[PDB]
Amino acid sequence: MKYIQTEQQIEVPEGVTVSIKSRIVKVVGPRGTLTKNLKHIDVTFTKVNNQLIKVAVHNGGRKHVAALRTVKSLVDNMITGVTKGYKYKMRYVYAHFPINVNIVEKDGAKFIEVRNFLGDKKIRNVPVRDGVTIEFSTNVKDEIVLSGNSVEDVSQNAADLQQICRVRNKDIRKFLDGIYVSHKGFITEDL
RNA sequence: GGCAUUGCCGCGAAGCUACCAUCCGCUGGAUUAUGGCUGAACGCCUCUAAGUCAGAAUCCAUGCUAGAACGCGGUGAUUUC
Ligand SMILES: [Mg+2]
Ligand SMILES: [Mg+2]
Ligand SMILES: [Mg+2]
Ligand SMILES: [Mg+2]
Ligand SMILES: [Mg+2]
Ligand SMILES: [Mg+2]
Repeated sequence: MKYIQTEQQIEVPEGVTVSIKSRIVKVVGPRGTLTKNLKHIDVTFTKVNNQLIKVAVHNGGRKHVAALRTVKSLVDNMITGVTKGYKYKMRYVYAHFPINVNIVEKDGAKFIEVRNFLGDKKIRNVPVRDGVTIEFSTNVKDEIVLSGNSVEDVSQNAADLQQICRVRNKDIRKFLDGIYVSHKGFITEDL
């Protein structure tokens, strides 16, 4: 249909500064600085009042306007990650063999090490992406917590941990063992 | 010692040679299917549309062979008459 103009609003809270040169977005907040290259989308950013950015697509087709809202969501996630942070809680699930998850170092590289998954003698190692913090939750049995500014990095680190523990050659409806994301929220409570 | 078209027999070094002998046969990246992340379209959802993770005896490299006889480089010496 080639809609004349489509636009989305990105709300900027008080303690956040958004610097957008051509299509490289830098978001600065209390928790840190995030950066995203969006030169692949052909959108136009415009600051309105220092609390509102508008992102627009002119003469855009269906896919172009579909990507506009994706741009808005990505910038919103950047802002949410520098203000509230992102935290993913994963639970270990096993029928018989306890899963042994720890943090080890290889040349100072901070791997999540998984042993005894379904009795395996193989040691699985999932690197920790920079910016992601791993904390093992006390008062909850078999819970690993991944926290960070970038939802992309924390969710991909959690997904790597989940994927490393896929069951092979078994009915997965029965052999349900693995490390599964049980919660995805923010670092700051009740916000 | 000759001849017997290598006269025949045993052993027989060298050379050649046998899964009949011994040794040796490399590790990186990009991918497929697929499973995912974020994420709209479609206020939800969604691996997909933008972006993106992993991933096959695959592919391209590393490695190995040849070296273009009209591809190239470096370097030595270049004729007293
Ligand atoms: Mg079976
Ligand atoms: Mg005679
Ligand atoms: Mg004779
Ligand atoms: Mg999701
Ligand atoms: Mg795509
Ligand atoms: Mg030649």
